[PDB]
Amino acid sequence: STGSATTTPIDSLDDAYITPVQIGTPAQTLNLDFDTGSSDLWVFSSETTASEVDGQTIYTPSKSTTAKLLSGATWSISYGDGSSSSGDVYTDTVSVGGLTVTGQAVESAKKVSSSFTEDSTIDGLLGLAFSTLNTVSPTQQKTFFDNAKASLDSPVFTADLGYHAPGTYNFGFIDTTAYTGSITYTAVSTKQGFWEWTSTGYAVGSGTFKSTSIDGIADTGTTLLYLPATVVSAYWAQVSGAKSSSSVGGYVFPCSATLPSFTFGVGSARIVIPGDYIDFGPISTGSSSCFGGIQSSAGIGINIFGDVALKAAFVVFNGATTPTLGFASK
Ligand SMILES: c1ccc(NCc2c[nH]cn2)cc1
Repeated sequence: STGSATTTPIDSLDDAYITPVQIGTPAQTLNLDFDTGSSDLWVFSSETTASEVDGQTIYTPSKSTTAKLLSGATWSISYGDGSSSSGDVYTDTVSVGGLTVTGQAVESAKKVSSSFTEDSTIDGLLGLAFSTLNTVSPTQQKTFFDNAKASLDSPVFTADLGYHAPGTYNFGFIDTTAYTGSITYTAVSTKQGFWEWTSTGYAVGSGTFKSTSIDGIADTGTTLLYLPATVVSAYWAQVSGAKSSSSVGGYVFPCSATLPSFTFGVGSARIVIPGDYIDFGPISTGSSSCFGGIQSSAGIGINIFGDVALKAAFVVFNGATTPTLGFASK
């Protein structure tokens, strides 16, 4: 089997991407944030605290003939940005882009943090990291990809995120029309539950390439690119008037700037992030200070190849017995 679904930016800055997901019988379609950095499929629901729902579409398990309470199971998750959600668990039929999994754990939110409530466009998350991170207790549950894997033509999914434009998530096949050149594969560590890999270095603009190992995760559910402070300082030093602002919480730059590109290494290959991808717009409406898309990972404890990096590539999440990542230009 295969599946193919379009993923759409939630706003003009590509803060995140939403992908329609069919849950239950008859189908209830919710727009979920596909997150290769987490392993819970959770949704706004008929159980969510009413004051914490503001425009999201909800899953109502009592309207699904295939929904079953997973008796005793609860979940609770915290994300790297301080946001959180928690609740109970149903099993139900979940389809993505024509690919169906029966008996998928659908984690129903009783509580969500203010950032989730305040984002009307995201109805929940679909985790695509390794199932070892799933938070369901006392019986840990599998991701949608882990449940689908054995049925798929090939045990892979691909992320093809757009710049200010829709893109695609494919499951079970590699669309050889969606990228240029060849796919370079690189080793993954699953020891922390993430798609963790080692970049071979970076360049700023037309600068020389610096060969240096950068351990980090491929995380579709993080907006920005978070790298070591040395690398980030080297990037922003090429932008007149850029600075790290403790008040704003990262590097800002004059909105009048033209940003340089950023290149990262994948083995002997190179992925170039155009400068425009690094512009996250005014810090507040009407400001001439703009927020940077490359930020320090200092204090986060891991480097994160978030959407800013991944949207520059066609990315293969290879879930073979020894997982690997693939990157191609596009
Ligand atoms: C700042 C924000 C995001 C992340 N991951 C975000 C996230 C939110 N929900 C799922 N992943 C890490 C640092």
